[PDB]
Amino acid sequence: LPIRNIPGNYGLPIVGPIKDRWDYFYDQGAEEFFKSRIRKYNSTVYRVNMPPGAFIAENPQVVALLDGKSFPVLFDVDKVEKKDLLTGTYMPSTELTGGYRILSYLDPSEPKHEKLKNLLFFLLKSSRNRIFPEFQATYSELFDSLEKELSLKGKADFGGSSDGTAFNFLARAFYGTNPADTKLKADAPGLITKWVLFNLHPLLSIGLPRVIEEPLIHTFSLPPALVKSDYQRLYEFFLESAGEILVEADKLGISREEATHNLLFATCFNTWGGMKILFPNMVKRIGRAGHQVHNRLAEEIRSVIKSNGGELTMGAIEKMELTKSVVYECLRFEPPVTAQYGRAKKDLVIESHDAAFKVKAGEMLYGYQPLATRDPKIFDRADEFVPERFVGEEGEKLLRHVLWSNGPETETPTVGNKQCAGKDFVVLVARLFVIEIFRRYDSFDIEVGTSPLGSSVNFSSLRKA
Ligand code: HEM
Repeated sequence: LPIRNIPGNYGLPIVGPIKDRWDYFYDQGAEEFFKSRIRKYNSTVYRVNMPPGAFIAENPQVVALLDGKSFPVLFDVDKVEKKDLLTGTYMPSTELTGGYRILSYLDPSEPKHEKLKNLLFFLLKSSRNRIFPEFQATYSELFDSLEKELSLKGKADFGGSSDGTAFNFLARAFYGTNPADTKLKADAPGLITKWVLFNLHPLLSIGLPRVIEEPLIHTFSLPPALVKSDYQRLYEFFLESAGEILVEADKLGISREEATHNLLFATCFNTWGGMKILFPNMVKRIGRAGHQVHNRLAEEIRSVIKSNGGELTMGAIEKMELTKSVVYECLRFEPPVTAQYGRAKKDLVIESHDAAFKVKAGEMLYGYQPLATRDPKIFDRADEFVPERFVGEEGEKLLRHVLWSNGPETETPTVGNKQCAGKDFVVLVARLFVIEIFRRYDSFDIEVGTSPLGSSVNFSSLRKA
């Protein structure tokens, strides 16, 4: 491939990044922000300023990788450092995380990365026999509540009930603990939401006019002290509920305190936060797929469970081809966590489709994942949600290009990489969600809106089996 100069520039000091920030949040929105520049520069690799800049991030300047050939450099731990960049060009204060740098911020060259990731691997494996019954019990209650609400209001707000369900499910599945039986009661979603906002506000718009938002959430960090007591309520819940897992932490050589902050983060930030985005997005995209697709999913799921003597098991799920494909297609079409960063460890030659680009050691690389996973040079019908995309031998080959977990779907998370520790769990629970919907309902209708973190979604009809 020809070597090209990386196009783009950072504009004038102070004003360049602020203008780009306005485009990103207000005047274009993230997708058009990136696509307009792809068009202008005639390149899927270019220089751009990223939020938050201002007084929160020291350096907003990145090289953006916006195709499925260049993007995977972000996974290669020999090419990129993955230290302190979970949230990009700033890192939330460790005052928000008990004074610890939590697992997600650690590079694999840090020895505690291996210990803590092994801890989470153990958490997930030890949960294996609780996942199915706890999912089926908690989500059954959710759909009961949604039917109730639809009968009262003629629509049912999915997010407003499902956030509690997700936390109850995780507490029961991971820790054999019902939050209702603890001091947390039903308060966890509100607590976690506030704490997550204190972490992520520099990257979010919450609807308000730019005259309010810019000085209030985009210029300076919100003070961690204001969420400390909320965080302590969550901490005490995890300390008291995670007994069995804390024994394993002890064996792995991790302090009780460090283990507990990491369990809190993995459960609340990574898992519950990820589900908070994913599940409403699934309801939206599957809703939009239409009633014929719903009918085909119901037919498949019910027939398979019938063939399995009414017992839902891992092997039964493997028979549900359209179901597996639909879940993969949600993750391809709308990756829940869209921003991945890595800092070049050494000089690199990054290949795109039609040119290669040279980056110097120390440059911040950035990828907006949906542009890599909706890359029309990789996927046919790239901007179409195609339920059956991954069905069969040929379809399954394309899973190497589904990147939601910060690595190819065909690859396994390890202590040596920064791929999502919960990769298999997420795909499992996403499948369980679709299964629970269509074992109960023939089809459904939705109404949709925006949310600071993903979509807002109402059911307007739920057609019972
Ligand atoms: C839908 C839910 C989830 C989504 C969308 C998601 C997505 C991601 C992504 C995109 C990353 C890469 C972060 C980066 O370096 O930029 C990541 C990392 C990580 N995730 Fe997940 N995740 C989810 C659920 C979970 C679960 C269930 C666990 C439980 C173990 C988990 C634990 C982790 C950990 C520990 C890392 C950092 C890995 C490391 O340091 O090697 N996540 N996740």
